[PDB]
Amino acid sequence: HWGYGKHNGPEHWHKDFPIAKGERQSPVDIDTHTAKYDPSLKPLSVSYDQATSLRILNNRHTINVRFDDSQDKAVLKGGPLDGTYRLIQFHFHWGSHDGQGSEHTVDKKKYAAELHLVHWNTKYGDFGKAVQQPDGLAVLGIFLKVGSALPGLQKVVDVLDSIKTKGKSADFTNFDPRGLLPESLDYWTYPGSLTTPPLLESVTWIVLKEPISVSSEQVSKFRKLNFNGEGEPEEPMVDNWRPTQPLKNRQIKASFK
Ligand SMILES: [Zn+2]
Repeated sequence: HWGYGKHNGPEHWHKDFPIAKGERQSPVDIDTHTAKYDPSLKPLSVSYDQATSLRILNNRHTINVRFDDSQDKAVLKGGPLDGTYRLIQFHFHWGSHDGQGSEHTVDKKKYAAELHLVHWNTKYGDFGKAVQQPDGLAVLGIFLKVGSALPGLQKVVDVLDSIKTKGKSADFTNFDPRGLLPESLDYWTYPGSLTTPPLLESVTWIVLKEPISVSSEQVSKFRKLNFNGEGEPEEPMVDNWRPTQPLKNRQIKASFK
């Protein structure tokens, strides 16, 4: 099974998922000098006040917080998007040390971690239909930068010990994801893919320019998660990021002048 090891990591994925070498792959390097302000982008609308978190899960690849997506309780709209995208889940990618971890880079700089809030196009009816379509998904990407602790994250770090090994999950109600947004919604956007298998080219990426701040101590708790299941050889869940892929014939737009 795919993973982030020497034998099953990003360099291997193409053998089971040949779209790994496709024309709209993610993540990418964002070159801030050449991404152009686009005036046709509408205002971005992140509306998460009625979000209903359900459960948190270690799936052997990351930790993910799943939400009730039965109605428009948490949606992303505007910016490059047409129509309404419902929030389904958020997860993270992070490194074995604070100098790497993010999937997107900005002028080749890596952050300590990246948060991905995953939304699907309500016109396709559910996540599983949506993920098969070019305009099916929208992922809001937010960098984590080492500094002051973020209170908004502390409820996640606090439960990590209960989901240390793969397959483990826990109740995770009343978590408000607005606590994971920076002040600014300035963003870059480009058409891309899922950054994990099956690497489907169904994602409009919206990557916020402003990182949220997390402490060294908070990121370290992520590093005590495990890829392995209970009682197998330990394998710390670190460096669960895919390297940047070639932009090819795509445009990164900026939302801001
Ligand atoms: Zn898997």
